[PDB]
Amino acid sequence: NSMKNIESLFDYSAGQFEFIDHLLTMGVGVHFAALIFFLVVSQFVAPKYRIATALSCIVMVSAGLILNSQAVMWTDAYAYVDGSYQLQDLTFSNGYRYVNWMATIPCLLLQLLIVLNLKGKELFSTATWLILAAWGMIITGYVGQLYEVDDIAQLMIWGAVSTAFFVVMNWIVGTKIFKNRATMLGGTDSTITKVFWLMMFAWTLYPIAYLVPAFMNNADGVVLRQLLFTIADISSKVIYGLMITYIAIQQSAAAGYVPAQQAL
Ligand SMILES: CCCCCCCC/C=C\CCCCCCCC(=O)OC[C@H](O)CO
Ligand SMILES: *C\C=C(C)/C=C/C=C(C)/C=C/C1=C(C)CCCC1(C)C
Ligand SMILES: CCCCCCCC/C=C\CCCCCCCC(=O)O
Ligand SMILES: CCCCCCCC/C=C\CCCCCCCC(=O)O
Ligand SMILES: CCCCCCCC/C=C\CCCCCCCC(=O)O
Ligand SMILES: [Cl-]
Ligand SMILES: [Cl-]
Repeated sequence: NSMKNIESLFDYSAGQFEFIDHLLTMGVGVHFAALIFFLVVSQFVAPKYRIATALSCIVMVSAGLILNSQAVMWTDAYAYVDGSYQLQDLTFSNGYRYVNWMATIPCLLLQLLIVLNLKGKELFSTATWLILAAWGMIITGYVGQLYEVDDIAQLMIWGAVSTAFFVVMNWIVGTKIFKNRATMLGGTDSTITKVFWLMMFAWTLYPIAYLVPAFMNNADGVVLRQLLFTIADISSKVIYGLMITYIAIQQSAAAGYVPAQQAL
């Protein structure tokens, strides 16, 4: 799929190449640093909500491994020749980001439903529909970006089908949050509403990066998309995880879990 993405179309100045490489490496570092944080604070989370913080560890490592894979594919595919980085081997594509989403998006969705205090029948059915919608969004998007060079019209059609799933997923997420925030302890009924708007903002950056080929088909666009991915990843995975943990700890403390009370 490397020859299908716009990355394969351009030579890169040293500055452009090193910046992209440094974004990807910086990203590996932020995720594995947060992995340790989530690992260590899980002992301060009541059993009720401990899976939520554990799911963040899974998200961090999954995202960190992909970003680490990308950084090495990026340096494997290009060589500095005659004053610019030129494609040598067909080994880089964003398609692996989409495979990190198939597995990480369910994890991110499930930790939200856990701290909303859903359980039993409703948790199982709500997650199934959220995961089906999210996989439909991702799959249709993955097919679309296969055409970001050869057929932009087709990228837009698949993007619109993907956006329909996205809208429906957000309608479910939003409805559940607003119908269940009253059950939330420790005043986290107020915090959960900020998480909803963080998700809305951070998750909507991905379709924007998706569209870069249509409005900035050049080497600066490749840099820009990677920049947006980096901001979207840190906000949708790292910051979102920090807030889910804070909600887990706070509710734990309000529920009589002493380590949480000790920690907070
Ligand atoms: C592909 C082109 C078609 C694009 C179509 C754009 C439609 C925009 C509308 C909603 C977007 C989804 C945003 C969902 C916002 C939260 C919804 C919500 O919270 O629902 C409240 C509930 O009804 C009470 O509790
Ligand atoms: C790493 C975590 C998350 C939640 C990544 C989320 C990505 C999306 C919601 C992507 C959405 C897309 C849409 C709405 C339409 C264009 C294709 C995309 C897959 C980029
Ligand atoms: C075909 C796609 C189907 C997707 C179904 C998978 C979704 C399952 C949802 C919730 C599983 C329950 C996870 C356990 C909750 C934590 C238990 C605990 O806190 O002790
Ligand atoms: C790896 C498990 C993936 C699960 C697949 C089932 C998810 C159902 C979600 C929506 C299906 C959308 C079907 C689009 C197929 C056309 C794309 C193509 O031609 O390859
Ligand atoms: C990711 C969000 C999806 C956005 C869907 C956009 C809806 C369609 C908008 C206008 C379609 C115009 C198609 C013109 C492309 C002609 C092909 C070409 O010459 O490049
Ligand atoms: Cl978490
Ligand atoms: Cl993409």
